[PDB]
Amino acid sequence: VIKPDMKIKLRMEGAVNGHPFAIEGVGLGKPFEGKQSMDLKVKEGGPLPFAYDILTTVFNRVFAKYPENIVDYFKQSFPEGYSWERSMNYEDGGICNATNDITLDGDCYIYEIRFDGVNFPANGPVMQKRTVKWEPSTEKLYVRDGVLKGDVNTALSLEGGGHYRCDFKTTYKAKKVVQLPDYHFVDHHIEIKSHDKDYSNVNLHEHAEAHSGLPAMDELY
Amino acid sequence: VIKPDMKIKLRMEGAVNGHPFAIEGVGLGKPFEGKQSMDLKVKEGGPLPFAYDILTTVFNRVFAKYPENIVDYFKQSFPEGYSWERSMNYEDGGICNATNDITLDGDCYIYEIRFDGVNFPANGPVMQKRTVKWEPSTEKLYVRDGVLKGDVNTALSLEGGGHYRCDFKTTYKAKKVVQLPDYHFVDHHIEIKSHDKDYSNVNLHEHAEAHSGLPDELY
Amino acid sequence: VIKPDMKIKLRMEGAVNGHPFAIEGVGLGKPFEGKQSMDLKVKEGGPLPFAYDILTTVFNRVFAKYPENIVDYFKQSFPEGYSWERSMNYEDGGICNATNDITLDGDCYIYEIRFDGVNFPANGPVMQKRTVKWEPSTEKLYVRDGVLKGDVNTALSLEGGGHYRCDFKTTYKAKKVVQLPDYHFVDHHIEIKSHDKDYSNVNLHEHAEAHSGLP
Amino acid sequence: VIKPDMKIKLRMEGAVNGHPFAIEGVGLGKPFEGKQSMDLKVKEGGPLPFAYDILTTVFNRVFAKYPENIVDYFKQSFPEGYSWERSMNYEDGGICNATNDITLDGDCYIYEIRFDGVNFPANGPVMQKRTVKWEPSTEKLYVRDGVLKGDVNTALSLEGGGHYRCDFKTTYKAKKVVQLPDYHFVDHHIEIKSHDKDYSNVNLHEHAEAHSGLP
Repeated sequence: VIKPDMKIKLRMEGAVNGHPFAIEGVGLGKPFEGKQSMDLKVKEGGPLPFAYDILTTVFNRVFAKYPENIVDYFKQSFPEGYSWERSMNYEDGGICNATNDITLDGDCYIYEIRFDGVNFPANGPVMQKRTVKWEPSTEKLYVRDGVLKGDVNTALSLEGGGHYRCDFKTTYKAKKVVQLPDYHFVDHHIEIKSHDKDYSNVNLHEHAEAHSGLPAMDELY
Repeated sequence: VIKPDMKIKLRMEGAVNGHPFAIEGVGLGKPFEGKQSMDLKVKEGGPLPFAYDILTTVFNRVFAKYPENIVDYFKQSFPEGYSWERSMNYEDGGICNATNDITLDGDCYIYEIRFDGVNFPANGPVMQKRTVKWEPSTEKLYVRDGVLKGDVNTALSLEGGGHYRCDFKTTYKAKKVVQLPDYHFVDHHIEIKSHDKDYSNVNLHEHAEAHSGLPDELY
Repeated sequence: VIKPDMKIKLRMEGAVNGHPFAIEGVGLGKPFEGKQSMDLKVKEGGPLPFAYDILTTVFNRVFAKYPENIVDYFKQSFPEGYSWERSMNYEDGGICNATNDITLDGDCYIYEIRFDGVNFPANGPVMQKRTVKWEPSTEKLYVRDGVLKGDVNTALSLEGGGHYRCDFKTTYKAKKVVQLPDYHFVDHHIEIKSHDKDYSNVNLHEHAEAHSGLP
Repeated sequence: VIKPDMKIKLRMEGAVNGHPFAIEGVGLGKPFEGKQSMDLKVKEGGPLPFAYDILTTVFNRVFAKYPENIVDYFKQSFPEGYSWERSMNYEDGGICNATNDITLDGDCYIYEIRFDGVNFPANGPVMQKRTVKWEPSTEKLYVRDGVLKGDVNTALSLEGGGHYRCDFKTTYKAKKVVQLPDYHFVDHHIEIKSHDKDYSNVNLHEHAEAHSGLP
């Protein structure tokens, strides 16, 4: 169903602490290698008054390299696709709720995304854009009530040292009856390679791999 | 600026588990008695596939009886108004973020409300309409970083008995420099007096009073 | 069962951020007025290098004024008694777990308390003793899993102004089966009325009345 | 001058939901391979009425293979040692507070451990011991105000399928000023390899290596 090279087109509508914005984007990736890149740009609400890193992870776990021994919940959902919902709980009390509907049209994944962040205080690193980058992460994926769940705790590196902690709790809902996997991990590394002054344009890359944890195939042969 | 009798008008757009809906409403209340009434009507996404009670609390702190000794942050905020944000943390992980921008036009308040709930599981009492009502609450209101915040932990009663807990953390942002108050409380009681089968029409009542905690002079 | 005037005797053992201490205390109160006072003294590990207010709340719903319309779970559990467990999660990451075993010996309540706090940062207001007092609170009490639970989220006022909030999760387990109440609330006001510089002696008061909220 | 093979001696005192217990243990491991095993016997409060898996993780991140590019905080803290504090919050409300004071005596690590768990409900999988094993994990270690921190959120596989989640919040405090490392991870795998009916005897294994995540 899925070629080695596919395209991405998306649109995100949302608000942060009550001020609306919208962002559209187009990009490419390869699902069997867990790598993807995209070009995003603010089309409403610009220039955005919050740190851009708050959106990076909301911008499709199909771009995760899955080994044969682990069941792929994502590539198994197509051509029908899947949707996901997520609430990102920040350390300072800022909460971001997100939704993404993923569909397939030939070689392009289409995302309908909604984003709502609240209770970010004026002095925090989000309202004042003091974030640098998300550090690499490790997601825990488990089955609960027939649905695939994703748990991550991670942080954002700040200018001048330190980390800003966030708790991810994702629910993955495939649109068709699919084979569920066992408890496993997905490692993540998200990166904005290039952007402009006000982040009206962003170059975003993400590499992701799935694994079982501490077990290797390295038998020197 | 504020009559003892005022009117309410508002429209809410939002989504629950990714399924959009919209609701508009109009009503009246008494700001100095902490009581208000509303009639709410669904306009999109109906019939709603989730328990209605999660929107009741999103549907104004000006309807709170404030004693002279406690500074009222809300009535001070008018005629220019205030906005507020809130996260509602449900005990099983469903989280609802809500937004409300308030203005006043003559004698009526207009609310621009946004509501977004996620990670509500299929088997829970929100997706399966297993809630009965909100219990009365007591909100803790405090100042942090120049704005008034409101914290309340409360619960929802279920059919077969029991309670479903939710944590509210509200940020009130007044648009006009205002006098901040001391640590205080607001007692709450929300009720839906009448609704229809699919909850496509709802009558909502709320009574609220402010106090300073444990303090009759027969005179 | 409970006379209008009784006294309290207690001992608390515990540690905060890994450093042990012990405290005993004696005091009295009136259960039908929800008021009680006690005199506590540090007996081990003193002087305590953490804010004293984090232990205050841990040293007995028996001192709560209950109206006829609300079931009193505590005075009804006596003379057999009850135990309780609680976790206190502070906004900055410090967690305090405590237990209190309540017994009655004639006219006195005897407390066997355990208290354990961890993950308090050096610069926070507990390690730098930056608390003034607990603000008055309102506890929400409900039955869950056949047992009565009490939830409170309150805060501690700080010196330079501001509040440090805490999440309370209490479990009340009567030692003998007692008739359960419905959802209701209890308002609390606790205060250290007199103490010495190192808090080796503390006079602590608590006033409490029970209600069913706004009609 | 700390060898590839070391010995472990350990004692734990604590309580769960108010009922006291004690456990002693002896074991061995290789800190440069991230492998260790130990034998643990109950000494007080036995037979334990709660799931044993909640204590396994309290039973020393010196047993982690650290690559050269990552700073070892733990092997640098010896021979003076270090201490750690931790909270463990389970999704159903049971919370466990623990402390470990680590010591070195020749070639043996000595643990002084305190453990306190509260609010574990009767029907939950801990009081009815329906836990099977901890799933493998990955801990996030970062510095926050001059101290090394460890964050890991996991679950416990339940018997009959499903997972019971826990959030770990550890504070690592070396008793000697040491070089702090940058953001990095430690992968874990713990197994109760042998045990008794009521768990009066347990042989416990842990494998651990540190890494910097995906490139």
